[PDB]
Amino acid sequence: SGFRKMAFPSGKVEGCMVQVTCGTTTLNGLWLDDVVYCPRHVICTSEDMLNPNYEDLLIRKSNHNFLVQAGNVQLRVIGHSMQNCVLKLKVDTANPKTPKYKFVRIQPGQTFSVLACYNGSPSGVYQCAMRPNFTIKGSFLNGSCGSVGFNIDYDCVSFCYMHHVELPTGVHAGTDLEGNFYGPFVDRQTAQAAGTDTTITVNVLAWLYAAVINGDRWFLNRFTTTLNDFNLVAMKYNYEPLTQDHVDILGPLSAQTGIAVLDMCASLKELLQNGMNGRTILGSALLEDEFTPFDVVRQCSGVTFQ
Amino acid sequence: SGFRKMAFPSGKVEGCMVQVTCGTTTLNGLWLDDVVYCPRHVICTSEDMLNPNYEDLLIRKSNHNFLVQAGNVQLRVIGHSMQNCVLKLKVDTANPKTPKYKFVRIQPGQTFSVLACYNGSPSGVYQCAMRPNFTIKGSFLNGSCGSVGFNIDYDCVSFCYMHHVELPTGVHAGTDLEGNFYGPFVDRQTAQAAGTDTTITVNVLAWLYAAVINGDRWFLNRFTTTLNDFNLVAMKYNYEPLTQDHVDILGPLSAQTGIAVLDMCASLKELLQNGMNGRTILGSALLEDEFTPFDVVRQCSGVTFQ
Repeated sequence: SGFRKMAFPSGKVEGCMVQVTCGTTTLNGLWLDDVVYCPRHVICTSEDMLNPNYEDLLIRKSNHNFLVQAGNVQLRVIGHSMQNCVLKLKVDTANPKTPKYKFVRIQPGQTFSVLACYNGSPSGVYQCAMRPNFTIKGSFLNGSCGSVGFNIDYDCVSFCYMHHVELPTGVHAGTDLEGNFYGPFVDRQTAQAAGTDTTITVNVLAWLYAAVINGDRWFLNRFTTTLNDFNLVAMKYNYEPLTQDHVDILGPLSAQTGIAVLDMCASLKELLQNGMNGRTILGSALLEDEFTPFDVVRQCSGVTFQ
Repeated sequence: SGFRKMAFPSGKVEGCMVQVTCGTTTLNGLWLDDVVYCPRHVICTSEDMLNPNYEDLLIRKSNHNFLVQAGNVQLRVIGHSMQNCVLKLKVDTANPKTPKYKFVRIQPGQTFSVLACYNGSPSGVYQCAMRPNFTIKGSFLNGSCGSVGFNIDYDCVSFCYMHHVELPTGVHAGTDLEGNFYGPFVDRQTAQAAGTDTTITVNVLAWLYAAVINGDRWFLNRFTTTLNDFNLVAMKYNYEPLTQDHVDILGPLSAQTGIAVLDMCASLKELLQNGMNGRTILGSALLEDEFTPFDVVRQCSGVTFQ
């Protein structure tokens, strides 16, 4: 029993974390096969980040201006390219620690494990979620740029995030492994507005299912509600609208607990209108939205990986 | 910026997770050098766990009754011994993935990363703390026994915990890597009472320092208090007594933030007497006590590891 915010084992990802230095800027890179992926702002100075012409700044650079270090081993760069906002450095050595991997662009609300790195050295690992406004609430200091988020199916590491920018509001933004930013953000030191952030409603419901499984059942009423009546409560409290697709993915949790999805929505509706009255759910006084329905099923059944 | 419950990179520990099978019981083992460490209740059936004579049950077993599997490789057992509550299986092959390691018995209040495993396969990683009553609030299903907790200095993995028993209350208990249980618990399926659990006061204060560093400063008053006056508030709300040693380890945090330790204690005293009034601190509506002063310094400075 017990429920914890759990991150995937980071071993398969640590073996791909290298250090990329271009001039004075040093950040982290993802070494897969014979290609190193890193944020393209490694080619920028501090003044450049105000308004950088990345095409021009990349032209001034050659292959030998990029220093890639895998621990203590230097990697000779034999080619460089810019795909959107990431830099693709072709090296002469294929990474022997390369795991099975894909490049996946996740959707808002999905979760992934983040391996925070500095100077190509792994520092820590934590689980976070892609907010509906395409930001993430992570822990990123200077030098963490190039840290990657990922999911592990079993033997396959689905890389889905690379950190690029910390917004002036303290939240973070980045791209997928093809350089395409999540959301309207850009890799430039300017005032960037993140939209209104809502709560991932389907994640809150799955977390409530995890609580019933683990003994916390005080929030269970026998009130029920319709999908439209609940979404009327969801819009008032800045919750994402619940669709039939969300009900379908909560199916197995509803079958294991024997609690209908709409019955749990009425419990959440009462939680939103009345609060928690000082009580706790799974050791939390707030409504958690960083557990997808898939995350709850994994932890409540013991799904392992390589 | 940003503050997250961060776990150490688990790569160095994944390479030591093997599967130990004795009869019908299968659990996880820690393969270091040419010795595999696992809970001694691998030799017990389900009926045995009610009241097991471990010396007798071990005598019925021989070296060939223990099946150790490192992924797909079988490890021939050439010797077995019982040290307290752990089983030491000597194998013919030294683990090539053995990192630099020590065996350390942590104190209550300290934190460590837990690598939850099943059938010798790593499943997830999360950070937890040794409660003052020597329990831990983890996520452990059937088969997770043998999962280890650890800390990483830089290249050295300080193994400090092995999971053995889930108490009937849902909390978990285990031993160090020498088989000595943390607390008064035993590896037997019986009614085991865990003492009253208190809040790690020094951890709450360091977490409040992390909040001031990250912008959350609404709880800052200019009230002050004495060490004895605060401990009078601590005893009422089931908090651990604060000592001068606790003030000394919070020194660097007090120097970085410029906030005296006793000034922060008065802020916590107001938080205990008045609550949080619906506000949040670092995204939490409760007072977090699973961040040691060392954990805050690491995350607020970027300490990396191998």
